Amino acid sequence: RENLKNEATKVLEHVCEDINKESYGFVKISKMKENEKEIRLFNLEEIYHSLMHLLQSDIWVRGRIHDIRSKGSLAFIILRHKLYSMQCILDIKHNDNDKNMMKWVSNLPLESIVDIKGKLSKPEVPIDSTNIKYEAHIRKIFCISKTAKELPFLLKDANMKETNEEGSIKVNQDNRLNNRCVDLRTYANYSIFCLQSQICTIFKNFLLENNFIEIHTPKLLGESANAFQINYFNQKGFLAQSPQLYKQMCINSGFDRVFEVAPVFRAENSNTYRHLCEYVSLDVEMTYKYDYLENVHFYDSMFKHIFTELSKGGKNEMLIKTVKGQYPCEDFQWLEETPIFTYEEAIKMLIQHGKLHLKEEEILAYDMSTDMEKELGKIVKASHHTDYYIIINFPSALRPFYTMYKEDEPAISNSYDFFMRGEEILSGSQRISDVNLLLENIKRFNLDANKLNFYIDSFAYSSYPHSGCGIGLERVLMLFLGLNNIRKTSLFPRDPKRLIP
Amino acid sequence: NLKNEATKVLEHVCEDINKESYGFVKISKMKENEIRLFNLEEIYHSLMHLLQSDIWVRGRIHDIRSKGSLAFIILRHKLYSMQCILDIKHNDNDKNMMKWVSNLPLESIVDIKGKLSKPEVPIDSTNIKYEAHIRKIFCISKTAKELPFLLKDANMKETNEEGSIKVNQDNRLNNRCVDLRTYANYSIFCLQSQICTIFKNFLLENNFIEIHTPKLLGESSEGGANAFQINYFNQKGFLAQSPQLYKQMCINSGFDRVFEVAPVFRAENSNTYRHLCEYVSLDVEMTYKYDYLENVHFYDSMFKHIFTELSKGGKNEMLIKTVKGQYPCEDFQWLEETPIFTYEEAIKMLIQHGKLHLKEEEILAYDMSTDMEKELGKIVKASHHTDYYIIINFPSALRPFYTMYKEDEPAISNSYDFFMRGEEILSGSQRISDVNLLLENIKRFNLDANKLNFYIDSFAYSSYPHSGCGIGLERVLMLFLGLNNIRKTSLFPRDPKRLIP
Repeated sequence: RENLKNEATKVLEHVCEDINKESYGFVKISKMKENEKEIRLFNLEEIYHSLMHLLQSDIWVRGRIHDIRSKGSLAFIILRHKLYSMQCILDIKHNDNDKNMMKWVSNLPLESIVDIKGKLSKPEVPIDSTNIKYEAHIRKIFCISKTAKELPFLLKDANMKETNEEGSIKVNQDNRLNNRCVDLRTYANYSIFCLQSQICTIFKNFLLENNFIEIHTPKLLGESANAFQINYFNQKGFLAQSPQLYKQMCINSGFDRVFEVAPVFRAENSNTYRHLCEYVSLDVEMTYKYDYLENVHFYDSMFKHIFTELSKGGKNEMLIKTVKGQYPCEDFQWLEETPIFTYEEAIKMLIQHGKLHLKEEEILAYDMSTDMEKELGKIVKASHHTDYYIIINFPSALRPFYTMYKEDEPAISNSYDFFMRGEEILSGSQRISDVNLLLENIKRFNLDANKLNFYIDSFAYSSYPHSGCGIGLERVLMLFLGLNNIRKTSLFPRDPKRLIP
Repeated sequence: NLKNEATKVLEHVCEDINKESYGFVKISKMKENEIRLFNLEEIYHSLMHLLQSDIWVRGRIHDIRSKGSLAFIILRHKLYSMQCILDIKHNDNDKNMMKWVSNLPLESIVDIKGKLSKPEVPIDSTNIKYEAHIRKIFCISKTAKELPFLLKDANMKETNEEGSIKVNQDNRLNNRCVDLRTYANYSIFCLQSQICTIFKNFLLENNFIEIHTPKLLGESSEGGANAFQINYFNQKGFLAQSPQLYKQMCINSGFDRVFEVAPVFRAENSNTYRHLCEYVSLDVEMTYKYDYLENVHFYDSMFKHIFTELSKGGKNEMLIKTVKGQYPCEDFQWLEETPIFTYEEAIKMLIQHGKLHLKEEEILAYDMSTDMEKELGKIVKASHHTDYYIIINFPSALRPFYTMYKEDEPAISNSYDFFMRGEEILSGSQRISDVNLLLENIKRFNLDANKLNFYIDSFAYSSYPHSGCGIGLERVLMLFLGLNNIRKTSLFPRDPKRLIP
């Protein structure tokens, strides 16, 4: 006798043809018509916000099967949607003792998408793991999308705060990035990329509220070292590392205040915890009336506003908490007055704390390393109790050709970097807005003016005094959350060894 | 020879503003014993307080007119202009001042101290109907070079009269930084920013998150023949033509509702009025409950909202009116309820009007050309009195491989194009959300599944029912305003013959 096993297989694979006559099965979306009319379908986010009309009668809810635990005549399903999860209970004493229904439910693979008809109620002791403290008691359950393939790893493992406690399964970065579409379902990763969207929104709205316009400038360039080359119709072209030339040309056109949110591309063969070959740059360029520090304080206000808005309200607080659950770090700290140090002051601080050793002969040409900048971050965290500060007045020889120098001390420039947790997030400067000084500085840097003619020519019919800055988006998010690797805040990271997915 | 003393007046450099009233001045020297500097936009908005005393205003010299003891400067900022008057009688009869002011090149940036008064008959050109009587005027940035063309010529509406004023597209784009100072071009790009803002805020208010996905690909997202190639550290890469694959992977990851505003790159060798090799795509992808038409109506409401917000009073109507002054065109029109045609109906309309000759069994095989789209637009404008409409139910064989076909009538698909002034602006569809059907369709289109495996694998652990769409930003703006060429709505256009600026 083997027809018993084939009948069981029929049960596991059961396709429901009428959801009015049946209580379980795989269903086509077209067949989901209850009493020839539309179903009022809820998602778990609506349920969470309403509860933490849904309690009067049976409701319909869709979600992904996060977990199923079979326990004889009971089965417990965790449904998941975004950051929200809810326990649903199948108890076949309440389902006409249909053993086939239980068998079919127990066989459902994790991550399958189901529509459940059931009644909500609040248990005595609610499940700690679900942030919805109600449970659905299942009357019907239909699967509209069945998981077709064994998962590359378990979400229970991918969600775990990483530990050495015996029996811990780590999912390593390579496996996660290789199966990114599964990795992104962890609660922390979903929350990270909502926070990324939030930073974009806050940035744009702050600038728009201050009378900026958004611009979009080309990434295919006729001229750029550390740039990807392309064949552009038998011309040789390059990918933009920055929209720097075009945003200045817009200021020279009278646009006054511009920003861009757009990809940039870097071809350095660098494999580190923080370098990406492709990332999103937030770029600002704007005029000033008489002092470029007018703009510096503006950019400072911008970041303080970003910090304030990320740390405020229910939604952002929950997103940050959810990240922290898997990746704990102390909350980001900033002051009402942002500390500003000159480069010379920062050097002298590092020498005073015994982190740096230079002759006075060498202090002019010294180019601060990235580790040294982290040491400054530690010093300033200890003395000023902040994770955010500003360095100004870098030596001119260490900054790009378009940086305006001080006319009293030409060796010193009107430049600035902002730091979060000891790492640079923003770089910018007052720009040379005199076409003749600009030509002089381009020759001073041994650059080819013929490859910059269009840019140079935008200064030849007057130029407003202006300044600007460029910001790494993924890096700001990484440093705000204290995450250990830039690949955690870029959706599909690009690095010299990763072109896929 | 007393001409040297006269040239010393023309090239005069002021050295103390307090004790003087004119001259070129470096920005540091601008210390009036601080200065309250106004721009013409602030003045326009306050007047249409500043009138109790003298004020300072900065601007570009758009026009300069001199005779006898009177001098007229039209000062410009963005789309605002104001007439300033130099009368020697109120300036101790200085003639050196008159000579120096009258020698200033057009486009020079000046700081003026003056008194604002409302004249009896204000100038027709200036939209600020107040005049500034010049108590002092200094020049902080002097035009260094003759302009490639006159802004008076570039601003004028084009007549086809022989010998008429006409600034060529070629010249404009080669000198984009001057071209962008015309009132209409400034207004065009403020309006492009407005579209981005309205689009993002509509989606955000509807619970979307913004995503950023890579433009460097290991494999061509679309057909490889129209993709730019690049060397990515010994690998063969391509520039993205669309973020299609990645936004679907995000939906497959549970993001539920996503949009991206980002560049795309396409390598077709076409030189037309509407094709660009690089442009900005507005991309949307989202789930639905039971019927993909839920999403279509949502996309429709999004566009109606954009039109509503563009067409309202205030800032936008001024921007649009300034564009229409040089490039006239009937207001964009749309109905309270958007007309929806099936593809078969649209074709039969074209047949009924004699534009097409097709037997019944040939209609689904016919691929509507861009010219035929415009003819259909004229028919629909005459019959439905609108510039905006929707076509659904395109034939499956004429749509991309990820388009879900109608199961009952497979030659037909659940797909849609939106149209503005008869031209396609939005394209999208219900997506195949079953990994096995997806593989079947990939084989049906003779595509290489190994080149899509990451994308394909994102469907193997369940897939929500979802749809999406792609929208060209520059093209929406062009069709809204009725402009004749896509190069008018891209800041630094890229086409097969233009890589510079």
